[PDB]
Amino acid sequence: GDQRFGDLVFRQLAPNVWQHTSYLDMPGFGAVASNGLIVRDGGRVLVVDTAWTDDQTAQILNWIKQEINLPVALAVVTHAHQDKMGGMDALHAAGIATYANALSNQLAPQEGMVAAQHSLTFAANGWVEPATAPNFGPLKVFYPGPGHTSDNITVGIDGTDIAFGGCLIKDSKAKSLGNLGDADTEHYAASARAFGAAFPKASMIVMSHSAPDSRAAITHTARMADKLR
Ligand SMILES: C[C@H](CS)C(=O)N1CCCC[C@@H]1C(=O)O
Ligand SMILES: [Zn+2]
Ligand SMILES: [Zn+2]
Repeated sequence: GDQRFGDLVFRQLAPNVWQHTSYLDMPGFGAVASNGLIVRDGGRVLVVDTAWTDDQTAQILNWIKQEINLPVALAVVTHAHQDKMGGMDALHAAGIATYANALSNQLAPQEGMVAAQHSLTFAANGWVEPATAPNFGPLKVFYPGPGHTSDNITVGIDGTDIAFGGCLIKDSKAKSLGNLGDADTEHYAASARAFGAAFPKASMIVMSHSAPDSRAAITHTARMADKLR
């Protein structure tokens, strides 16, 4: 079920995996939900994406302390927009090591974000260069190509059926891809397909702006991105 904790919502997805959800009144769009992940790996916790704000991100850390009560070893954030990186200062205040695509860190100042402390780089095939993601445990980080933004990255969780598409993937009944001012309209469709191909056995697709869905989310996104080229 949806566990309400202050203004945030937490949902367990697997024995060691939870979805965090936070909301921001974005004028003209309503109160917009954004999802990220919390993963327990043995005696430590790994976070995927901040909440929209520092205060909300501190509340994620409070929930972790209450429900898991293990240290947060690292966080990885999936592109330089507010829903994914808006709470970076809260993670830094807590002493948590932070990681993002090198390009997200480069873009962070102009997008209004604080950069992560460490930069990920990626091989030509999209998989993270392993030395840039040390001690990531079950998190498998993949750059699918430019799409929702130039810098968007995705994360699979080893030992589960879960892959996280962030804001690249929309649910199987979404009817648009949202704002495309930062989107790569030429390459969006290929990038969405590359994410599905990188995590071929993931049956639960977690995304930023819809509840978890089947693999039909990936093909519907790619179909709609076909219409931007
Ligand atoms: C702050 C987020 C970063 S993805 C954002 O800008 N959006 C999400 C919610 C709807 C509007 C807009 C979009 O259509 O992409
Ligand atoms: Zn975005
Ligand atoms: Zn988003």
